Amino acid sequence: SIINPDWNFEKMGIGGLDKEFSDIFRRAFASRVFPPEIVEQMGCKHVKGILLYGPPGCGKTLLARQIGKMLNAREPKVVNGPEILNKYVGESEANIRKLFADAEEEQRRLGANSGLHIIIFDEIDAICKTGVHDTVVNQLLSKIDGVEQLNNILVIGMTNRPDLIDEALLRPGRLEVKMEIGLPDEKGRLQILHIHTARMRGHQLLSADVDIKELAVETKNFSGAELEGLVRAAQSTAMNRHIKAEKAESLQVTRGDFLASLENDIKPAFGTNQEDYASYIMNGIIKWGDPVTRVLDDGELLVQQTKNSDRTPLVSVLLEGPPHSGKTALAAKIAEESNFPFIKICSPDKMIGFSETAKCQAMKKIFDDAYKSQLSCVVVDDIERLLDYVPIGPRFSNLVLQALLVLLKKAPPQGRKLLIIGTTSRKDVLQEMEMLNAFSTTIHVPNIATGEQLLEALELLGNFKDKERTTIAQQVKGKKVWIGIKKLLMLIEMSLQMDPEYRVRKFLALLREEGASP
Amino acid sequence: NSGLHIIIFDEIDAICKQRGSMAGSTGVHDTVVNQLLSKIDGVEQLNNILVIGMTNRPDLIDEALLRPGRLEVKMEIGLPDEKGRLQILHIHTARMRGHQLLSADV
Ligand SMILES: Nc1ncnc2c1ncn2[C@@H]1O[C@H](COP(=O)(O)OP(=O)(O)OP(=O)(O)O)[C@@H](O)[C@H]1O
Ligand SMILES: Nc1ncnc2c1ncn2[C@@H]1O[C@H](COP(=O)(O)OP(=O)(O)O)[C@@H](O)[C@H]1O
Ligand SMILES: [Mg+2]
Repeated sequence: SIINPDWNFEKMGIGGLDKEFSDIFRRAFASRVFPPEIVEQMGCKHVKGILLYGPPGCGKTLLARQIGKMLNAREPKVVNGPEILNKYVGESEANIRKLFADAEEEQRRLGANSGLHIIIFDEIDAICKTGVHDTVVNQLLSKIDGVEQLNNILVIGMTNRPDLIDEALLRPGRLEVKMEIGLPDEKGRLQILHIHTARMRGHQLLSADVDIKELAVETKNFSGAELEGLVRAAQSTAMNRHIKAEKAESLQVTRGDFLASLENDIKPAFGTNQEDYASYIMNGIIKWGDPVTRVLDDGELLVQQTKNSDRTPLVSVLLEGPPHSGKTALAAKIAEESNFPFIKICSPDKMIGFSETAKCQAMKKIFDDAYKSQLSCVVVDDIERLLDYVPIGPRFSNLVLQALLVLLKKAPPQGRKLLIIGTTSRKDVLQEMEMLNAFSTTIHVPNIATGEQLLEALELLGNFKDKERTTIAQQVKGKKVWIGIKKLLMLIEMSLQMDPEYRVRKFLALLREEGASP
Repeated sequence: NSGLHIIIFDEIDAICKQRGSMAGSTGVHDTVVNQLLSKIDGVEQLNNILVIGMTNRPDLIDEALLRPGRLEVKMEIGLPDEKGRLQILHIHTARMRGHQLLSADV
């Protein structure tokens, strides 16, 4: 044969990715497809060196098996790694020599024309770094260097620490090409769950009520091992329920078992989606007047502008208003309204006790991650706390300000897009630090400033009504009211705590005392 | 077929330490952990053995064993809250009341 461009691998039983194939197989075909003698005449070197790196559990071993099988090579030999490297040097000499001799004997016997041997290694980072490390690394390098001239060497290795491996191992002609395996993928997670549940359905024991789509949606960042453990826990809890009970003939696994196993037994690795919106928007968005609609309209218009256009891939916004006016929730709602693939919120609640350098690193990491997807939206709230500000002196951090000022006007890689939303409550400070000159536009969030709006909001929230509402309206009308939305909830809660008949008095007294003048 | 054999490794943190450096000549500590890891899980498959490892501080435990496939379902045993406390005090006082050695005042 001259070509094997068959790509049933994704549907063969392993998801993986559908991009590596092109590079891997184009290089393999270039190396080996052509007749050997012309290659000898041209004096080109066959590719020998592969390193699949990343966090464990992503399914690297299966990829290494598939590439070995699909490639027309001999059966694979593999070692955990430190095993070969015994404490005593000299073991790392005979032991290393025998592995290479295993293929040398066949290569000599069969001459130049011979098959490819695929030797798999794991945890190379452990050995690469007390004088045993250098000698072991040199002994390994000796064969691939060219002194031993082995032309049949497929060395697919694995590791988790790219910074604790000699770069000489990747010097041209040593490892050359590299790749890493990422998250289990939402659609890939769906596919793996489908494969496992199809193996289950092979006997139709699984109940029809169970669905794959919703389950895959719920579970976030569960490596294949984690999903298999979840399946095992589900089966175990179903068995427990059965034993605590003809029932055997009626054994069926229900969704509730899956939910209980997910909640109790299996610990996630990365799951956050159902925390952000639940926490930051805790009481929902309640319309109180006309000003609430303008902000949302402008947000949607800006989202549309950033979605489809060129010559302006980067757009920035700034929400400003008096304190206790509910700026974080509205920005979160604007972020949720669109359906961008990537959405993240950077707030100071998670960086207590940090120094400025750590905050810079965290912001940089979030932005770097946000640069990858096709288009994304980011939110920064309490800009005046990120750069800790004290009206005495005044004092603040220069490094964070410089990093933010640079990041706000740095275009993403070619062809991508990005949206940034920021929130603050002190515009004059930013105006003085020449930071308001970077944001493209601004949006003003006002407070309640009329008795009619106060009555409407109170009625929509409920609680006070009938004669209480009539008295409140009579008292408030013909006056000036200036109160933030977030303060109204606290005041109403406080006033509701008194005796049933002595409630309106406390609320009116509190409202009159506070609110001051605008 | 057959039954199961249960091996209880008390003070398991003594022999299974981190295989990082150990800064010591000879690799007895590393060799022991590697041999046990190979035996528990390896090319051959054993399905009639269960190991219960009890430790006082999980921090000083090698990473490999806690990984899935070697040792799973890890539990924590905390302090009794209110009812276990009464049960304990009854268990440890049953004898004296059996022989009438506790005054009615208590
Ligand atoms: N229409 C609304 N707009 C804003 N917030 C609302 C609205 N309706 C209800 N809320 C509630 O108001 C609270 C808004 O809190 P938020 O953190 O946004 O306040 P803030 O004044 O921006 O805060 P801070 O001054 O601490 O930066 C949330 O409980 C949200 O549920
Ligand atoms: N893409 C995938 N498709 C199906 N199963 C997978 C996939 N990725 C991981 N798994 C499951 O997760 C486990 C991966 O273990 P393995 O890759 O050997 O460990 P490591 O990733 O540390 O080398 C396997 O048991 C496999 O069933
Ligand atoms: Mg806020």
